[PDB]
Amino acid sequence: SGFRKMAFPSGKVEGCMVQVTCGTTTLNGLWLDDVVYCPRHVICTSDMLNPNYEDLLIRKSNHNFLVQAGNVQLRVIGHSMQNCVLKLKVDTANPKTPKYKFVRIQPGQTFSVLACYNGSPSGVYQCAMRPNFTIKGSFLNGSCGSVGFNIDYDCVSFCYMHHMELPTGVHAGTDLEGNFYGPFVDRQTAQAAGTDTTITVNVLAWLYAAVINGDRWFLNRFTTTLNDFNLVAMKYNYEPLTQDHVDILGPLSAQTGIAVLDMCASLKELLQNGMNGRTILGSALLEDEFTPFDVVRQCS
Amino acid sequence: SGFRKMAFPSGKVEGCMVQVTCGTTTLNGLWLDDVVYCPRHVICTSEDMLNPNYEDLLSNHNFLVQAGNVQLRVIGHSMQNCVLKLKVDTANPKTPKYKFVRIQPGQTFSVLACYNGSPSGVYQCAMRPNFTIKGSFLNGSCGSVGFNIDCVSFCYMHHMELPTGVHAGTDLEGNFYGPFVDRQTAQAAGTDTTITVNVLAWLYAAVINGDFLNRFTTTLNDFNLVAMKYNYEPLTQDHVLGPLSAQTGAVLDMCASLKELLQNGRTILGSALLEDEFTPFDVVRQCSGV
Ligand SMILES: O=c1[nH]cc(-c2cc(-c3cc(Cl)cc(OCc4cccc(F)c4)c3)c(=O)n(-c3cccnc3)c2)c(=O)[nH]1
Repeated sequence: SGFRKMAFPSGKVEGCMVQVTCGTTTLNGLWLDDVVYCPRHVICTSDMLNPNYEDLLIRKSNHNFLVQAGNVQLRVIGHSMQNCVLKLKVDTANPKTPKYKFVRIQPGQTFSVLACYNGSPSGVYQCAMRPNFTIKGSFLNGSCGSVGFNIDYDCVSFCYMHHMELPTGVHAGTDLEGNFYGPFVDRQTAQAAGTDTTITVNVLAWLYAAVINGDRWFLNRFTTTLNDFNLVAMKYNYEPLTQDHVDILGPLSAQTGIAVLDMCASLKELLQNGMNGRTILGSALLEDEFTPFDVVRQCS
Repeated sequence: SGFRKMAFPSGKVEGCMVQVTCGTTTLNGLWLDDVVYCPRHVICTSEDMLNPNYEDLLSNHNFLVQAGNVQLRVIGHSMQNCVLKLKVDTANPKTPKYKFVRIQPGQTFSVLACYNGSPSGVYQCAMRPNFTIKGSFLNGSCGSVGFNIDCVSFCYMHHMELPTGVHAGTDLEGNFYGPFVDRQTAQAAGTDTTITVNVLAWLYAAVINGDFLNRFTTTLNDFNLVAMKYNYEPLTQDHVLGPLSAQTGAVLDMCASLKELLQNGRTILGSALLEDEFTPFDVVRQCSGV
């Protein structure tokens, strides 16, 4: 029993976090082999409104960049820009380097965040990419260059680098290839984010997790087509559910014997009725930061 | 900005996890220097687990210790309270600076759940006032540890799941938290209560995050009255936590607000019910970047 928003063991990322300085500007970098990855606005100053990143990089030498892995000063022997990520060639290969990959993730995916300051981790926590491509993280100034990731066996899938906090208090960033998620740019101009919606297929996976752990108070005797569920779920700002979603919910239907569409009916009623004083897996709201894969890993 | 339930980095602790096998019983152990700590109920058979006599049940060779794909040679075994100690040939080189502490209820900590010696994930808990923790554990997770980092301060080692889905365990000296024993029998938690000082500290984390306050200051005596009705631990003068109101300016006003929230009853920092698993030291710790 039990159900908590658990992150992966951060150990394999902790061994990669270094500190990157360029003039007056200090933030975190990720050290994999002989390359350190960090946000490119490390070269900016307060260049915030309309930075010309190529112009600013041209005026840098290798030794403009202080790389610092704990007590050691790494030596920068090369650098280039790939989209919004900076890539620094150091002369020593990180021996703590894990087996890893870079992966772009679609909204709804979950990942762990290791929030660092100065190359020092401060905490870990679990996060979902919102449909509007943002993340409701816990980030202070100094946070940039922190990373999101999944562990799969002993291979680390890196999927997020943190670049900025938006005026609303939510956070934006890039894959490790330097391409932003969502329609954002690393510059201090007005850039609004699309409306946020509940991640429907995660709420459904959560309902199954509640049933796996012994609770069925929310079910009912109704079912629904997939279209009538979407017509209702949208009015609560719920993402559409697709046939794809319904398929990956397959294995959870099997373990419970409750058919996905039947469980959509349950969700339908919960949006209509509320909790009525009750809780589900400890919460009094419907919870959308767990994917079907997370539910399968933690519950069984 | 933002507030999440955050766990300490776990790498220092991942390096100390190992598997311990006795009979068909497998579970997790804690490898520090040349000692491996785990639960004494790893010597029991299921038939033994009904009414165990540990002293009598307790040779070396019958202890398979597995660090990764390395076998630790067991050269000595002994018991301290409800914990088993296994001396091994070789000290763990990844031994961090550490120490065994014992935490009070209302204190929070991190759990690195494990299976067959392999860290599966980490999360932030609180020691419930009824001395249980609401963690997330399957069979095979016995021996996972709770801890804080400051130096790793191990405070918890997981032993059993109670019938209600909650979990009970010991400190690393083998003393149980709460009124429980390590044998399969009839045991259930005492009625539980909400950690009042932590709800206030969480209401503070929201306020300094842009989130319900109340102009109608109450007094300490008047509040506990409200609190006892609603199953809240009484608020002491120690719980008065100065550094959080001095950083956002009112203490009995926050009590005034909580006192009102309980009666009337939207959401705060994205929870619909009042959260009591953040300590005031957590709140500063998170909103400070240490
Ligand atoms: O030496 C350092 N220097 C800079 C930072 C830094 C920089 C940013 C940042 C970066 C860019 Cl490219 C643009 C930016 O405008 C955001 C904005 C503001 C107003 C309207 C708007 F549309 C967008 C901020 C930033 O967000 N953060 C930050 C703060 C809190 C939480 N996480 C990230 C930190 C740092 O840590 N170290």
